[PDB]
Amino acid sequence: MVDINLFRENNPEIIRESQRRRFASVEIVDEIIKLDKEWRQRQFEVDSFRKEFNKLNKQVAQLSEIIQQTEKNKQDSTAKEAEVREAYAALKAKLEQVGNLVHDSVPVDKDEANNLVIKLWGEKRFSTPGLKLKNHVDLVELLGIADTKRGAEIAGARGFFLKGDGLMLNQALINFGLTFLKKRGFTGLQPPFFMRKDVMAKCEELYKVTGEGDDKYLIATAEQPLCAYHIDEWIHPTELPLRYAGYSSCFRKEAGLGIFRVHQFEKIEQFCITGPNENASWEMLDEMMKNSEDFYQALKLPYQIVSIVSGALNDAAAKKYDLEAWFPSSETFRELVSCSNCTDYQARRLEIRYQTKQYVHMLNSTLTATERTICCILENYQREDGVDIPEVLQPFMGGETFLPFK
Amino acid sequence: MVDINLFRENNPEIIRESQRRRFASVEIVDEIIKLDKEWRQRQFEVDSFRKEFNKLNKQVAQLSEIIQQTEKNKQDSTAKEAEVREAYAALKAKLEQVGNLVHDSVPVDKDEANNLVIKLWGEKRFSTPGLKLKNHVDLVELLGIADTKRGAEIAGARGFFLKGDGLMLNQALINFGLTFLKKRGFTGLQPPFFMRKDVMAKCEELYKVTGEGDDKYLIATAEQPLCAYHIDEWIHPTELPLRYAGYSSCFRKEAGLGIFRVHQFEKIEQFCITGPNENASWEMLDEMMKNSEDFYQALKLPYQIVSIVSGALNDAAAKKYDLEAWFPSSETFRELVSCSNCTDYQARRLEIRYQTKQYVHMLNSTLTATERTICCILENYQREDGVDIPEVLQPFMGGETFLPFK
Repeated sequence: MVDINLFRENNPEIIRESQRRRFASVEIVDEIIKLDKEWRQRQFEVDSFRKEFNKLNKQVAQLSEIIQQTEKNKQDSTAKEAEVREAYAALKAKLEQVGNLVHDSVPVDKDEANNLVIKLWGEKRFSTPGLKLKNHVDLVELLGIADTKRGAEIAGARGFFLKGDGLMLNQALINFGLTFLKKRGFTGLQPPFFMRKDVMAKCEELYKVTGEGDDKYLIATAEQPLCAYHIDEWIHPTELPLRYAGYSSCFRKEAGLGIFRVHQFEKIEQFCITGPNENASWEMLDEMMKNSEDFYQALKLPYQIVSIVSGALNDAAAKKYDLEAWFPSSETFRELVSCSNCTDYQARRLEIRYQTKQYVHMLNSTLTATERTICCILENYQREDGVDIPEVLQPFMGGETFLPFK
Repeated sequence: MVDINLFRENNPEIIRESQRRRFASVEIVDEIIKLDKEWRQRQFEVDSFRKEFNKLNKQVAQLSEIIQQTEKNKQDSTAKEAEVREAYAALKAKLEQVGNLVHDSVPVDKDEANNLVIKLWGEKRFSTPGLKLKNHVDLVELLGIADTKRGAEIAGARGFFLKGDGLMLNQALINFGLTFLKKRGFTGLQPPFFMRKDVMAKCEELYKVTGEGDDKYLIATAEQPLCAYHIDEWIHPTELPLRYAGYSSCFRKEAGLGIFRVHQFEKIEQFCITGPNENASWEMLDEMMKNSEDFYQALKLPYQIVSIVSGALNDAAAKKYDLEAWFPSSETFRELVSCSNCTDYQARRLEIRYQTKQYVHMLNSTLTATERTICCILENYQREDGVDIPEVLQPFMGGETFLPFK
């Protein structure tokens, strides 16, 4: 949630302007201003009873009916705390729905057709006139590195096995990503692949897991457990910035026969926590964006950075970039990376603390969804008779250079 | 299931002797002999109606009431097929419960106290008189390579993160195991980490996953999906033997604060399919057992091979060995590997085929449950000030030799 102080004392015109930019409710800001003021007034009058009480208890100099005022007082107050219960619950219901303050540099439009292209990199391959550069779907079958039929019979729709060199490629990319980030100051973390309902609730298009205790949800992304990692804690300025390289399998109900659009996949994730103060998070977002650029440059996959339009931003994100990579057979760019500064949105929900009441800023950024990355590698590196192996990944398959059809 | 022909024509004394050895029902063999004979007699009399029918249809030389015999006949027969339905269903209910034929060499006892130690390897460390060699539980905390507290708050009981060098160690072992088996003739396969209810049913102390379609179960082991991989198929003699190196995350409800006894862990699995004929599966079990011995020898972890007592064998397994490794702080051996020849038990259930009605033999054998292996490594390689890295694994962390407390 955003800071409720942003609605007190154009203090709230900044929340409104942000709501306009999201193409979302602007009247809710007024709903929140009433509900904050009533929550505030009920808290004040509970303070007033604790003040009338002590100023009644220290009225005993009389040396009868004041003790009756004290009887009533303590019954009048004990009711108003459950009105503070009811006011705050109403406030949080609405406050929750407000998106994070959209940063000034974000292109203000409603549809991702108008995402601002900010950077191109790499020379692209195009299908010559005779016959198509093959698509990742045909490449996978030709190379024999997934079993999509069998995985579908075993796991239902969109299920697959990795087989032979698909599994070495997948591990190749994971290990290259993990050492890549380790070099650049990151500490690895593999989370549990499921979370307690009540913890996922603060970080139902996730799979549900029953049960040893609590019903649990399968994580859609390592972002979710690393988010919760550090819940309720303080973090000392001296600890920050924190850089974690998240690694997990991921599970998505919405996978809208190949290996790009699937229910289960592996992901390496950058996740960083900074202090809130001197554009540290904004500096960190550029650092995370450079780390991702370098990795696809290292893989020699062409791409474009787009900045995401304000009406397409999720609630947590003040600002977001995608790196969409070139896919030769369709001659289209496709998302391989998203990179968001969520500032204190999640940190205020999770009580991740930093005279002044401060919170940490949190960011996240895909390095690689490995199955997708592989689809992109396959298309880009294909030949008449098979697919070359990206040179950075050759050591991590010590040291094959080529996977052959058929 | 076992071959039903084993109960027809001491043909069934071999099933009985096997039932005795399992310390399991010997009267069920007689239950199955009645139920097989009645299933057989109902199938025969449906053949008899199809034989009385055609010998009635080819009685038309008359040139009235024979066509009435044909009316009745075809109503008498169509009832007896649903008696073949009811006889076979009764037969399968009981047949299912019979364990696989226990091989003659299996030690016939009821309790694993009496598992036959068949081989020792490696020189063992023992705690000297002053103070304990530390246990994997303390080592993990001291080295900072798991977060068991936090994982527990996020994922419930026994949840953990891998952190820093725990994650490199885990990936180190996975990649060493995968290249290890690749060298020895194996093709990798990473399965989906969940299976359709109805497919798991032929391969409820598994977690349940709801839902995109079918309710699914999380796999306890890569053995389960690789089992189903090849369901209903034929396999040509020329394809065999097949050697798959299974890799998956594993999920167990029964995890009876450290990383040994957990709900989620990674496993590398050998899984082999042979033809049934010339002691190929038995030769394969020794090959799989050598592959596992060499891997712990390569890791220089001391161990013992036990052969598992007949009353402790699971239903599928005709014979089973464990490699239990030395754990220095408790001065006890603990299971890191199980290695079973299941012959045609699962193959007959799954219709995995090979004049004569034959089935393939299937085997499986842990190479490494990586979290356990790590616990064993930590205890064995510990020093005053940290833990050494097994030399085989040093390249796969290119090339640190030591992880320090604290």
